[PDB]
Amino acid sequence: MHVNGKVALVTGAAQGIGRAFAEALLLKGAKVALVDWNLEAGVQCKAALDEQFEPQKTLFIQCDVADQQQLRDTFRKVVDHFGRLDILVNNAGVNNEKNWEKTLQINLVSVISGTYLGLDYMSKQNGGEGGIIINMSSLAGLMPVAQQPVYCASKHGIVGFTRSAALAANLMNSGVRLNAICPGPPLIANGLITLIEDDALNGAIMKITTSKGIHFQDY
Amino acid sequence: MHVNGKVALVTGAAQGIGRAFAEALLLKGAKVALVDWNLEAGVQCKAALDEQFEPQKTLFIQCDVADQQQLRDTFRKVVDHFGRLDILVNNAGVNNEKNWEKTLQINLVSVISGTYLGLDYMSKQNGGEGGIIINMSSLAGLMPVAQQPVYCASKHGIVGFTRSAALAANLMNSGVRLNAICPGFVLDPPLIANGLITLIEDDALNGAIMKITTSKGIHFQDY
Ligand SMILES: NC(=O)C1=CN([C@@H]2O[C@H](COP(=O)(O)OP(=O)(O)OC[C@H]3O[C@@H](n4cnc5c(N)ncnc54)[C@H](O)[C@@H]3O)[C@@H](O)[C@H]2O)C=CC1
Ligand SMILES: NC(=O)C1=CN([C@@H]2O[C@H](COP(=O)(O)OP(=O)(O)OC[C@H]3O[C@@H](n4cnc5c(N)ncnc54)[C@H](O)[C@@H]3O)[C@@H](O)[C@H]2O)C=CC1
Repeated sequence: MHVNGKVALVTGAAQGIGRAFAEALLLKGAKVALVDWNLEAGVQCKAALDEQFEPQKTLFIQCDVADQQQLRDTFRKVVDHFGRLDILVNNAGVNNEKNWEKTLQINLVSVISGTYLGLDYMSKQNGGEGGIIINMSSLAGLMPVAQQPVYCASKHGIVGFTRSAALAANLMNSGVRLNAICPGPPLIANGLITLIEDDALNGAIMKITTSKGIHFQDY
Repeated sequence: MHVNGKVALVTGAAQGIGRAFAEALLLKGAKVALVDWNLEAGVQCKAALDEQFEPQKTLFIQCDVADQQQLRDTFRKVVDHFGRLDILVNNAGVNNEKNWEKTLQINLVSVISGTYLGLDYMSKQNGGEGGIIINMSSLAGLMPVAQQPVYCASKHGIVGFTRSAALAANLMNSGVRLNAICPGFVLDPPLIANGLITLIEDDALNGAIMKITTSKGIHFQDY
């Protein structure tokens, strides 16, 4: 299908794979409100994105994805300034073992908050029409990385919550879709297009690796 | 190796599976510092416990596993009383989806904090002697529960952190072992305390996930 017209919210996209994601969506005809607190990097990201895209299809917001109030405000501003929402990308994350409290409050808590907000603003039952919510993870959620325990715990929690809430939505008949991405950056953003362009792929985990390009792991 | 004369600390033993754990230890002679938050369910457990075992082999300290200032003081007083520490058991848990913050703060954060405190108090690198640390998870950490996503998050996080910290301490040459056990839907509650002892028995196992199912009995996760 054509992703044109749709509205998307990608979290933490001022630099890196996050930013990459936006490009694809912007080049696919959608309109993206990048969300990240890296204002110095986010403004430059929007500037770079503009040169090949009309400036009304790129917005930016500043909110660290750790507080429910700020995340809710960001979602409200997205759906207001654009009128709706169809695509959610929860990818903001930090790699750190020392202050593992933050490592666990960022990767796992904020993904759940974002998915609940996406269900709220997209669940057929309570308005809207649905769409898709994708959470970004890594092999640490599927492999034990002895080097970084808390990282492995966060990724495992994400890859559990994704399936749980996908089953919940599928039982509630709410339109919202949930999927999880666990790769080994343009090839990474080539996964959003692969997943979003098929409504028969919900509540699953996909892997991007050098062995098989893009594929899906079967439980 | 030997279980007699050791010292163990099980969190949340005022009732249920927790209690089973404690009792089994006193069958094998290990001295135990019970910990839980429901003091009402704890004092009765203590009274029923010292009946079959000498008064001086057990103690109880009431605290929540999520308050760091309390989980440090519990370990400190336990070491002060028994003079050592060898076995740690993180069993505190709750099912709740309304205040979904607390499910994670309890099932996941408290386990990690207790494990780190135990490693500090047991690792050969800092004047300890060694022992074992054990964490309680469930099949929720290995299969999706429809209505309880935060519970799955906590269980999965515990599985990962155990399997990682075990190897982290193993390669450092610390001596301590870390493992996590998962029971079935409770299945005789004794069957879980019949498992805890097993972990303290064997010494060639580190970071093993034990699963209980009523079709084959007891097995371990495959990776
Ligand atoms: N580490 C890796 O190599 C892999 C990572 N991923 C996913 O990609 C994410 C990052 O990938 P990278 O390309 O390495 O980018 P990165 O981690 O270097 O980029 C982080 C960007 O997001 C922002 N950010 C991070 N956490 C945030 C938070 N809690 N609140 C607000 N802004 C936040 C940072 O300011 C920065 O703008 C990881 O979190 C994970 O989701 C996926 C597979 C492998
Ligand atoms: N609930 C069940 O029947 C089953 C439990 N499990 C696993 O076994 C663990 C123990 O469950 P049960 O013994 O059946 O529970 P229970 O319903 O018999 O009692 C819960 C125990 O946890 C303690 N506890 C709860 N939150 C605590 C906290 N924040 N700090 C300290 N202690 C706390 C309570 O004091 C009580 O001792 C569960 O956490 C779960 O990991 C798995 C399968 C079935």
